[PDB]
Amino acid sequence: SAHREPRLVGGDIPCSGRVEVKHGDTWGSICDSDFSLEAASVLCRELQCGTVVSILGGAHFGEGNGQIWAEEFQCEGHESHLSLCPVAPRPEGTCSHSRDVGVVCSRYTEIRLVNGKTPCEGRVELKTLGAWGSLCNSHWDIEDAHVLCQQLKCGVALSTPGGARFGKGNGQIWRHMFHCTGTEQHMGDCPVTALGASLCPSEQVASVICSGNQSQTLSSQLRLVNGGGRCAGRVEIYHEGSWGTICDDSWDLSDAHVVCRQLGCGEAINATGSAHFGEGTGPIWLDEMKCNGKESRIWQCHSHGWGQQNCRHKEDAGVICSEFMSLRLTSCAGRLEVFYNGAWGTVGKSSMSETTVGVVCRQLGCADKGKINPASSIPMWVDNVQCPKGPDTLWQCPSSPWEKRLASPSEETWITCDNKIRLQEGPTSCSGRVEIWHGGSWGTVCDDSWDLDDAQVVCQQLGCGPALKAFKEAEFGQGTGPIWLNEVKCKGNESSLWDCPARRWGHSECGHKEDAAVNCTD
Amino acid sequence: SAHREPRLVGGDIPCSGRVEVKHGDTWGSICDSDFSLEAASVLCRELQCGTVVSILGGAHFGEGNGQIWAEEFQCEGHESHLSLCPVAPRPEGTCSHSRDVGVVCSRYTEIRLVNGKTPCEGRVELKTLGAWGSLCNSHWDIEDAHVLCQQLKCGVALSTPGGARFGKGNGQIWRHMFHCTGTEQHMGDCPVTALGASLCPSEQVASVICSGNQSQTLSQLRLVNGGGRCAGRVEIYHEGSWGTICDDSWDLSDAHVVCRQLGCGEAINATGSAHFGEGTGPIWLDEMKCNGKESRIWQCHSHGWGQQNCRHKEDAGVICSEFMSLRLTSACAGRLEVFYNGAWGTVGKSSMSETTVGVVCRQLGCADKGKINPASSIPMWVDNVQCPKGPDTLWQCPSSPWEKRLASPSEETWITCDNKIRLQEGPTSCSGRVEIWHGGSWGTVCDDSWDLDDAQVVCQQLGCGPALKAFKEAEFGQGTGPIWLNEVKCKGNESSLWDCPARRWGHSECGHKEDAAVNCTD
Amino acid sequence: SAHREPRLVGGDIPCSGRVEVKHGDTWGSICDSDFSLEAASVLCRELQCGTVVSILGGAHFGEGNGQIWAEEFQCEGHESHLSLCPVAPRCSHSRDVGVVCSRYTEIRLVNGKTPCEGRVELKTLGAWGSLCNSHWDIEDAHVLCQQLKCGVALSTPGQIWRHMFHCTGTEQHMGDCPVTALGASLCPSEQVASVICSGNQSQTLSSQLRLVNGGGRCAGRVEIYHEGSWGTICDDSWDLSDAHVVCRQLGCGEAINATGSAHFGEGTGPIWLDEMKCNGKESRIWQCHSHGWGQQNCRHKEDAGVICSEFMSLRLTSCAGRLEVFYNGAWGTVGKSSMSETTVGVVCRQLGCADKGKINPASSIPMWVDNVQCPKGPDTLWQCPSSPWEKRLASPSEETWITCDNKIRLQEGPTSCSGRVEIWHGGSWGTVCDDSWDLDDAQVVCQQLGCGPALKAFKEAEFGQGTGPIWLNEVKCKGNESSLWDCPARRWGHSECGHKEDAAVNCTD
Ligand SMILES: *[C@@H]1O[C@H](CO)[C@@H](O)[C@H](O)[C@H]1NC(C)=O
Ligand SMILES: *[C@@H]1O[C@H](CO)[C@@H](O)[C@H](O)[C@H]1NC(C)=O
Ligand SMILES: *[C@@H]1O[C@H](CO)[C@@H](O)[C@H](O)[C@H]1NC(C)=O
Ligand SMILES: *[C@@H]1O[C@H](CO)[C@@H](O)[C@H](O)[C@H]1NC(C)=O
Ligand SMILES: *[C@@H]1O[C@H](CO)[C@@H](O)[C@H](O)[C@H]1NC(C)=O
Ligand SMILES: *[C@@H]1O[C@H](CO)[C@@H](O)[C@H](O)[C@H]1NC(C)=O
Ligand SMILES: [Ca+2]
Ligand SMILES: [Ca+2]
Ligand SMILES: [Ca+2]
Ligand SMILES: [Ca+2]
Ligand SMILES: [Ca+2]
Ligand SMILES: [Ca+2]
Ligand SMILES: [Ca+2]
Ligand SMILES: [Ca+2]
Ligand SMILES: [Ca+2]
Ligand SMILES: [Ca+2]
Ligand SMILES: [Ca+2]
Ligand SMILES: [Ca+2]
Ligand SMILES: [Ca+2]
Ligand SMILES: [Ca+2]
Ligand SMILES: [Ca+2]
Ligand SMILES: [Ca+2]
Ligand SMILES: [Ca+2]
Repeated sequence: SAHREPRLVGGDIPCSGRVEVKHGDTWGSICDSDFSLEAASVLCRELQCGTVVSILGGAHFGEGNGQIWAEEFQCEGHESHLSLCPVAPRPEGTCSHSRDVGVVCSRYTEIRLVNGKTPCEGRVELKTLGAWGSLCNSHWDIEDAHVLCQQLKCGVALSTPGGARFGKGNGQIWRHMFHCTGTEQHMGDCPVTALGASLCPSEQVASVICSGNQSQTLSSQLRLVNGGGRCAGRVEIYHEGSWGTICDDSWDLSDAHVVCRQLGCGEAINATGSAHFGEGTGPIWLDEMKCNGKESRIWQCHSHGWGQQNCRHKEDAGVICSEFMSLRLTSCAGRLEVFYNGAWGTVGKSSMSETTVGVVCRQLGCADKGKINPASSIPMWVDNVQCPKGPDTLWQCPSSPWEKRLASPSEETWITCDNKIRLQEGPTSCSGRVEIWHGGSWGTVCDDSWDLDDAQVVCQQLGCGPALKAFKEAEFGQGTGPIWLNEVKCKGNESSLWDCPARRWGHSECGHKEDAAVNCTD
Repeated sequence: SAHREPRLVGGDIPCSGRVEVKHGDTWGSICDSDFSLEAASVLCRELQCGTVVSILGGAHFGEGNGQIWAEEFQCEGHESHLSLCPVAPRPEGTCSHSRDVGVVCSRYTEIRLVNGKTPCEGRVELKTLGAWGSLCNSHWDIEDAHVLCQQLKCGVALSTPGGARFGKGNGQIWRHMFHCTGTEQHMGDCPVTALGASLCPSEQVASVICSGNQSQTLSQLRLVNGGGRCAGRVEIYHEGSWGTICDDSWDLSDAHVVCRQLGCGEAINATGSAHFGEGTGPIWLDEMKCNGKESRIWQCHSHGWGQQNCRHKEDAGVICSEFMSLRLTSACAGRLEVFYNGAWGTVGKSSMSETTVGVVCRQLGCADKGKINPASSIPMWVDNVQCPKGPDTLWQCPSSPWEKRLASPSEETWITCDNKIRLQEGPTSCSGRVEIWHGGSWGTVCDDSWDLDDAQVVCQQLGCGPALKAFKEAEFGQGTGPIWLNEVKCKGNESSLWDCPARRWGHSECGHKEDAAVNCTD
Repeated sequence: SAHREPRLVGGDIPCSGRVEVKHGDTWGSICDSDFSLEAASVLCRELQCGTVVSILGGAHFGEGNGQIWAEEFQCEGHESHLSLCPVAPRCSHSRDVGVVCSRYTEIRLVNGKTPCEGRVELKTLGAWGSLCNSHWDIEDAHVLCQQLKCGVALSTPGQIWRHMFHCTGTEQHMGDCPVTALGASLCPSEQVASVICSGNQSQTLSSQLRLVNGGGRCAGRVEIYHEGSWGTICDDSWDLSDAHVVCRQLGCGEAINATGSAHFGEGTGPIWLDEMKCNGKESRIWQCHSHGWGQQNCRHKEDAGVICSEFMSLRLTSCAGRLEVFYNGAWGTVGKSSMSETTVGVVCRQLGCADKGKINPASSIPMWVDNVQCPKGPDTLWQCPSSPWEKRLASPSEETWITCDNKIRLQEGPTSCSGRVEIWHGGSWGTVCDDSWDLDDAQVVCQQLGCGPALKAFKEAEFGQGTGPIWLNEVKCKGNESSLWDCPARRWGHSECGHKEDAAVNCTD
């Protein structure tokens, strides 16, 4: 089990850091060319860190002091430990410490229990932005308490005592709204939403009293599907052990209100129909929902009965709730716009750190970093957004509460995301190995079917001049992270490498020794 | 079997009338908005009435007294009885008795045996036009007698005695020419031709004597895809399959025998090279050297029972003298022209009732009714055409014998068929639910992708000006019959709804709750 | 055994001749239609003549006086004798059958104090000659001693035949050994091949690298053997030194290409070696500096193959065009001088398109080989003795242009592209049975013949009875096959069709 024991060091959040693997007894770094997405997934799984968010090569969390291992992990991605992974050691030189690999996993939450008589109950205390703080009890349900107790290994939660029972706590209140269903064993797996979360009374601090028996386990259904979020999508209901849809007959805002308040998504904005979020694959359970908009559950409405319908899947009902938040850039480059409460709105530029811009760019899936620009008219929704390290979406980023207020264009935020594609380890900026950003991490392109047309499309994507050479076999050096593309069958005139046909987004049989490079004109 | 026992009432012909289905023990009608073509087909099949001809909603056969059932028959179409179909009842009332559904089935013949000691023997009598007439043996073969006996549940026939053995006949003599093959169960399944049939001797009347034993049971050749009974690809049946001729050395002499076998007289054209389509099925007849005098296709110098050596693209077809075709010349408004004996000619206007014009319009497939117009150079074949109820083709209609003669311009038949498209349940004639006529019954257009281009096409096809609003989800009520069109992708400039791309003429997953509608300028 | 005792007579080379199966006491020929590929294979095996090369019909080796047998041999193929095969008793002497087996070598020992010892002599082109020891290794001596029933070899001390025998030592006969005599260099008169065999028949030999999917002997993906499984070599740092090592190890001269990226197809086996650091001087590939057995970070998409100096390929460039031979990594022409009809037939058959061809005048590329003299029996040009390889410039007058008759043909037809369909396979002109012979089959046949689309697909022997055997029946052509050989059907025998069921085609004029 300690054959290749991984660990994360150099990170300021629990499940991110420079990857160090212990070969028996010596802790040593890993070059980013020897650590694929599958190996990072195995590393995050073994450390109980959840799913891999990003592979950060080039010593993102600082260079390690010691020795660099020369083994390329050929993990299949389903392994439980890094010891079970097959590796391909190389006798020759390995790498430089300026290219150590770092991995960001998804369990960054760092929530604990403080000021309790028995070690595992008390005031819930959360750490974001480098400072501990009390969580608000407005959205601290018993399911969140159950997940927290399971994470701290004390079984289930007895109660969430409201008020300052365990103490108000010396610090500020964190407004994060954990949306745990109770079925997950870590608060980092829960969908948390801290953007614009409403202010909290000082004395309304969340707490929890766990059962304390580890052997004690939780014992026992509506969901929204294909909505591009959490509070929108096709209304899917569960009955007779099957996920079924609701026909959009007489499906109005009252029905949407009921399903949105049942899911904890606030009121509703749209009661969509005609399969707005895609046709479902399952029996239609309800046909004519006659909810008054006041009851707390959808099944307790005046429907036609389970399975009693005259509808098809082409008209499955779906909803868009008030708590449905969306993000976009309009002119990636343009004005940052957040879609909350059914209305698009700009984001305040105040306290917009580099981390927040990077989070926005990663969320939009077009860069790892970005920069704020002056304006090149809609009101401002949120302001003072402060993204910590670890969230790949803006909605987990604490900020001032939502306020529908008018904003001058000067103090809104315009950001230009960095290039999707970069050239690394080259003498100039127009030559080197092709790197592309997708899926949270920088990756490479393999040299299979890497002719000069692919070099042409890469050069015209970076803005460089015409392509000169399309190198193969990692001429400029082995790359970082996963191999996103191989067999790119470009015609040489595409607007970007993404439109070019290829075996896309991982699963390429190529290694990092076959990294594709280009030589553009200065 | 009595759970849903259908019956047809209010019809002058045997196999048509208002649809009444016994829901256990109470007789009640069915609304026309919850009776598709599959349910009508099951109804016709169960009642031993052949295939369904047309679904006539709106109390075509009369107002049904009693109760209306709100059960939407979800019949697949192949059920033996209506009791075996899925049922999707709705709690609310469906419609009034003014929208009772009616169904016309194929077996309208009403043929019987009269003036016999035993019920399985006597003079053949037939009922068309409300008159019990005595069929005569001009074309009454032994296959017709066998089918008549089998229909009457009397096993097989013995002989067809000539003269007035069972009586001359108390009334007038029908000239119908049944072309039974001896295998179909009912005389209504036989292809009958009574148009222009030759005058028949008064003392020669068809009579049949059967075996009288229900246990008795009987122990081929056909023309396919020719637009009639006496044209199309020649098909020979043996070894349980139907096969076509290779066309090689397929002369008019080889066509004379195949035409005289079916009773279609002499042969006009001996076609080939898939002239009537690509005939799927093994080819087992090649190098036909028929001399013409013989009366069987298999009696020729056949190369062998399976010496295919050919392709379905070289399939043999024939055109016979008794092949009949109909058209309107001036789309489907103009002079009535009938194609007999290889020439086109007019049709006499004398005794041309509304039923005959409706039959012509249905057969040409462009309306359910029509109207006689004044004249607005070819001879006249047939005159005094009298269509009864039940036939959808003009060739099953008794008429004066084919008399090639010159006729004045003031006595032929000019008809203008009704519009293929209509708007129902609207305040004005240019607003309401769009209904189209196809396949014998008035269906509706579903609302899937029913935009204003569709409404523009419909409004310009009706006859009035531009559209105002293309309605959705049965704004003016659920329509009658099937749903012919859905997902109509009109460009907005098509002259008629039939030019727009669509999922046309059935197999549409829509329901009558999704009936498209329009609003046109008055 | 003597129930059906076969023999080959009327052949110049040892293991070829007209088939004459003996019915106990009387020898009698066989009609060409009553003898299939499996029967010929069993015949070749029984007479210790190795595998069958071709079945020659129409009295290729003359007509044998006697009684022709009407029996039909339903040999499965693996029978050790013609007696053991099932027989189906029920022709003319002009249709007698002959077979050419693969052990045509006729190599012997002369001038020795013992019958199992002496100088090696070989007989090709009808003249006994002294094979010499330019490439006479100890494996060839072992194979010769085993063939002569002399045990194993001990040491190797008319005109001179320059044949190169590439025996591995495990071959029971010289005909089984791969032999290359095309363009072999001259050889000193005093330097000839000899062998002293042990003379102990009870004595036996005792105990790998290979190239596969190369279309020859000295090219293809490098397969190395380890731990009981044949594995590949990754092409990482697989430069020309590694190819030199694996080519000189296999006796294939120097190397022209060290191919990678699975040029000769992706192997199916564990990649054994990854980073070959051969200096080009060691005699074995495993003696190179590598990452070690099994240590590799490669896939099968990058298997390492080579193309060696002795790799030879044959092509015709316009199956008609100038004859070209690919030796030493460079394509080149073949000399027209002394181009006998046998050599043209061998060339046409090796191109896989005929059994005969006509020498034609030309309608630049330097010349490799000249004075090529193919004997009877080889089916490849590489085994035909000739003048040595020489890189020289030639005018198109002395170049070789050959127009071979393609395997598909139509015969007894009013036009060129009408008649019964006949194919060529195994040295005999067969006919296709009209089982499921539809217009798709005729389309394929007409497209292969090079004329317009088919008009009719006749049956029932429309254009007369075909000669020879029947190779094809129940051909399921889809109408778009380039050649009739790509159509999925039971091919080259195992057909009960008679000549009355010969298929025919009618194409456009
Ligand atoms: C939601 O409703 C608003 C207000 O009626 C409308 O503007 C918007 O287009 C709707 N969006 C969807 C997806 O239905
Ligand atoms: C890229 O092209 C430039 C322009 O010819 C050349 O000077 C440079 O050496 C090239 N780089 C490589 C790595 O070949
Ligand atoms: C049929 O034959 C007649 C002549 O008898 C000719 O006028 C007509 O065009 C023919 N029609 C076809 C379809 O061959
Ligand atoms: C059609 O449109 C006009 C004008 O918009 C409206 O007055 C009329 O009521 C509409 N027709 C129907 C049936 O509603
Ligand atoms: C072999 O090497 C020569 C030398 O450049 C080259 O021209 C040829 O294309 C190569 N062939 C293969 C199959 O690699
Ligand atoms: C080939 O077909 C054409 C037309 O189908 C015919 O005229 C010709 O005689 C045929 N050739 C034969 C049968 O050899
Ligand atoms: Ca919560
Ligand atoms: Ca609906
Ligand atoms: Ca509702
Ligand atoms: Ca409904
Ligand atoms: Ca590669
Ligand atoms: Ca490419
Ligand atoms: Ca009849
Ligand atoms: Ca034929
Ligand atoms: Ca023909
Ligand atoms: Ca004929
Ligand atoms: Ca719809
Ligand atoms: Ca449309
Ligand atoms: Ca040798
Ligand atoms: Ca490689
Ligand atoms: Ca090397
Ligand atoms: Ca390697
Ligand atoms: Ca075929």
